[PDB]
Amino acid sequence: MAQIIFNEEWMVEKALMVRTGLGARQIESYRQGAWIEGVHFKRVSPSGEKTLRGTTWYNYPEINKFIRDSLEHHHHHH
Repeated sequence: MAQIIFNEEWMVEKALMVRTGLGARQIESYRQGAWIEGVHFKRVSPSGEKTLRGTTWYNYPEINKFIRDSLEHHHHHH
């Protein structure tokens, strides 16, 4: 254990597509599948209480880990 460092690569929707190289349509399609709340992203509101205006921040390491599957082309479906 050298030092407890955290992956603070949290970024909003429009920022994420720029950092990863994806588009809004491809990300929303992923949110209908691979993007899981609590796992690959979380809900950050401009307050301490429960609001539906809570901005969603996505995890870059989690997403690059997912995309890695397509780069690591492997015949997964028979």
